[PDB]
Amino acid sequence: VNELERINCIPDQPPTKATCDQRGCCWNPQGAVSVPWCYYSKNHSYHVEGNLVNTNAGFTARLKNLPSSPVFGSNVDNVLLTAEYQTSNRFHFKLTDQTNNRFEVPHEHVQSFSGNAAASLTYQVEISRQPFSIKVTRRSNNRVLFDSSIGPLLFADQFLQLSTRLPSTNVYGLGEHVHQQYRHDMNWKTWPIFNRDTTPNGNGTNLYGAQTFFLCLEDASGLSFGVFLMNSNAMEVVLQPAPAITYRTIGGILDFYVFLGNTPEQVVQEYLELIGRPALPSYWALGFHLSRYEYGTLDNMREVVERNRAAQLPYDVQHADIDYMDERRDFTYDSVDFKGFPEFVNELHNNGQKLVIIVDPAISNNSSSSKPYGPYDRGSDMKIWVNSSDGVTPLIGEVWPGQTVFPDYTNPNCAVWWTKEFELFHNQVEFDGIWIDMNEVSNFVDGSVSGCSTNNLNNPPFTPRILDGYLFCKTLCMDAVQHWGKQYDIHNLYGYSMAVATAEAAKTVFPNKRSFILTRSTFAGSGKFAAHWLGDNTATWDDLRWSIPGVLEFNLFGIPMVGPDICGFALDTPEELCRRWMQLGAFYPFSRNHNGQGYKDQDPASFGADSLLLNSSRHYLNIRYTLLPYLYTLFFRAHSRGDTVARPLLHEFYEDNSTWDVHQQFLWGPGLLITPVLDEGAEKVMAYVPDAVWYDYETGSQVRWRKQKVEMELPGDKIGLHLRGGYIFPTQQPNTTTLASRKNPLGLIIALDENKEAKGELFWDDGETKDTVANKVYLLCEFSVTQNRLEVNISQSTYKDPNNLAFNEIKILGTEEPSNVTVKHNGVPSTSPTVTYDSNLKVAIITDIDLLLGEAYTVEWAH
Ligand SMILES: C[C@H]1O[C@H](O[C@H]2[C@H](O)[C@@H](O)[C@@H](O[C@H]3[C@H](O)[C@@H](O)[C@@H](O)O[C@@H]3CO)O[C@@H]2CO)[C@H](O)[C@@H](O)[C@@H]1N[C@H]1C=C(CO)[C@@H](O)[C@H](O)[C@H]1O
Ligand SMILES: *[C@@H]1O[C@H](CO)[C@@H](O[C@@H]2O[C@H](CO)[C@@H](O)[C@H](O)[C@H]2NC(C)=O)[C@H](O)[C@H]1NC(C)=O
Ligand SMILES: *[C@@H]1O[C@H](CO)[C@@H](O)[C@H](O)[C@H]1NC(C)=O
Ligand SMILES: *[C@@H]1O[C@H](CO)[C@@H](O)[C@H](O)[C@H]1NC(C)=O
Repeated sequence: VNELERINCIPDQPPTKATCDQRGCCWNPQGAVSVPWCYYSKNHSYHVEGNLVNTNAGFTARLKNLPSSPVFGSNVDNVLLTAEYQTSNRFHFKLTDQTNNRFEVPHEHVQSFSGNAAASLTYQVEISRQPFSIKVTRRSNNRVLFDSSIGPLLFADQFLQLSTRLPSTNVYGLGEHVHQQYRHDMNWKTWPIFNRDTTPNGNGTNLYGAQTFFLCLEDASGLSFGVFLMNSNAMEVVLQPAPAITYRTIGGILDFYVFLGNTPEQVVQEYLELIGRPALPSYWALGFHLSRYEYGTLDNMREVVERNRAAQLPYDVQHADIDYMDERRDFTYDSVDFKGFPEFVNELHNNGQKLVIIVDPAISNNSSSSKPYGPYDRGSDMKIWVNSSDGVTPLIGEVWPGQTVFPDYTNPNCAVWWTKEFELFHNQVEFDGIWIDMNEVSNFVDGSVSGCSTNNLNNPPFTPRILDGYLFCKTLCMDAVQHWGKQYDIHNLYGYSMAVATAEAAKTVFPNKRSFILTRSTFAGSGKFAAHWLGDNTATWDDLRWSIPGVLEFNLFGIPMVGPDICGFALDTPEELCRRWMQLGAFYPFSRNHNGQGYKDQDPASFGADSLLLNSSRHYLNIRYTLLPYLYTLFFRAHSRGDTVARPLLHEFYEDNSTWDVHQQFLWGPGLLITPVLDEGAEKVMAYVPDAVWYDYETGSQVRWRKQKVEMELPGDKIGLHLRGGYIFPTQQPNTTTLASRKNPLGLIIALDENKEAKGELFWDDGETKDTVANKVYLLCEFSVTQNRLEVNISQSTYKDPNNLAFNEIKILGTEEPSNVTVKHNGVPSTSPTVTYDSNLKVAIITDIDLLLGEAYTVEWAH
């Protein structure tokens, strides 16, 4: 074969002819760098035995192992293929052991399919028998999307592999990793996935979460597809320039979904329709969050809070890290250093702010009659810990408080215990949201305080290239035992089960409210429950650059509320870096400045009351808050439809191949282009301006650039923000908290396209009740402008905000002078508004107007 198509037969060691021969593979060392010297032969694997059988849902096939050397042990002789034409755009196939039940992910959202093959498929499936392969092609153009024929199917108990050709190199996704770029390097790269507490740095290791989804943009027409593997065992994904991708996992089953869409966004919508769309956040979670590890005392925390409030920083949320606890134990506070914590909570609340508390899964096991630790006693009484391999002894590890046991969040009763612990603590400290951390789960000892037994779970025949090369490193023994199964199988599901339990707890502690959950470890579908942050980064320019692809990727995974620690967790942050990162950070969907222990303060007001950093931070945060109605509506669409929030340029501009690798800029939704300075010393940025009309956000002037690379001038106080022609942006006068800003006058920004038309929408509900979308208690309105006329149209009208909200300002960009501006209500005029016009900038602002939110209006003008 073409060397780019070789599928490596020796993933586990340096390639030798002797091993190649024993494995029945092909040997050819004469390739280029990273081209496998030993690769699978053309007929190695499985063949279809007999006929495929039609089922109501699709078909099944029996696959029989063609005689083969047992490399990673216990091979599976009879494999069952079950294929289901689940929807017109989603294909599901699974390969199981015909004769034995194997571990399958007990996902909380995904259900087994019952019912019949879908009509009007956008795809076709083709099965080859001798040797087995499966191919999924797009019906419209016969483009081959998934094609396993490039390599073997391998299916041993602890080694399962399938490959697929890909129709392009525009591949985005997989996680959790620092990829450094957004479009994948298809040049022989292997990405291990196994939830792990480690530093998101340049080493390309497995990190906190496990995300097997990827999306492929087929060509400039926008046609795209995506693939998801429902498997929670350690795995790695191998990318090569064929182009092709190989999944290699060490247990469970190969359970694949293939999704087709007409655009990249439609693929994401299809993926999220399957795994679970993201929670609609509390509107307050959209504001700016502040945090650090080790304020040390409530006095220190209060001083930080107070200087940022004194500076009028938009600032909704304060996080309290493990320093609030009594000796780093959950569900206590330090009665000396945090004496008066409940009074401080009241102060936060009186100022319109929210408290988010960190909670760790591990529970101190140090409790006596003399000094009881309630959470451990109650947990032991309920028998809800993760056990050792004997199945009866709670496993002992070590985390922040010292020796600890670990809750088994897969046990339904564990959620009852967890809920009661939060109820009890909420009675003392009235926190508003929960930050779940260390939930990979992270262990300061490897496996347990007594290590791990040598066995096939702790020491498997094949180990993907995870950091440190052992599964149990900085986590639990793989033979530890939980309600859903052994840690070997469910390790990647710990943070997911914990988020599910935590949301369950919120039902009791925050009745009928969304609250906020922020989680470190994630699995596919975690976004239904929680926000995410990109973990323990560093105050470097590299970390700032690497943040954007990480944010875009999590939006693909349906965790749109995601961001890094702005300014950098580890290390003292330089002023210039923190200023640039604050500017960018004002536009991360989850915007939090957080800092590690002992490092110099990096909260915005710490740089000085009159500093450039503070001024610019406040400035761009005030822009974020102004655009919160737009951001919120983008979250409404992510929740209800499955759209991304932070979005790659290529999701909107896929026709333009110059956007396919852009990862130094991004969009909010379709209409706002963010262009940060990402280089030390720079007052410029080399940026791409897509094929659209664009307007400078602050001045409203139309840029001359279109569909081209530019050097954008961005001095130390600026970040690029441009509005897309053809879009209408709802705004609301900002205040330093969202409690307050939500009572303010609204505005519209109408950015006219080349045809002097534009469209937009606004979702509005109470900002905090759970299920307002499912129960249809909300306002959705639509704005459109087509020559001389803005129409405000109400499509859903079941919530009326009691604060008398109205649009009191309309700003029109790219317009000739309007004249004779008329306002009609339900067709009835209806008042002559005030119009200000800038003939140099071609901007009109209409004021002295009061268009009540929830009412239909026409605003008309002449030229
Ligand atoms: C607070 C943090 O502590 C732990 O991580 C720290 C490591 O223990 C240190 O070894 C050091 O890591 C360095 C690596 O060893 C080195 O290989 C290189 O990559 O640089 C690293 C530093 O950049 O520093 C680590 C912290 O930077 C622990 O493993 C980690 O999970 C902890 N972070 C969480 C805990 C808290 C405190 O409640 C929160 O504040 C954080 O946001 C959590 O993410
Ligand atoms: C971990 O071990 C404990 C025992 O230490 C198991 O607790 C059992 O729980 C069931 C259901 O709650 C009770 O009916 C039994 O009486 C408990 N056994 C004992 C010996 O008390 C628990 O099931 C274990 N967890 C897992 C995942 O196996
Ligand atoms: C990679 O990891 C090592 C620890 O093994 C660390 O010291 C180093 O800084 C990392 N390198 C990069 C490029 O991030
Ligand atoms: C902003 O909120 C404060 C409460 O902190 C309130 O006093 C004030 O009236 C609000 N002002 C605005 C922006 O209209």
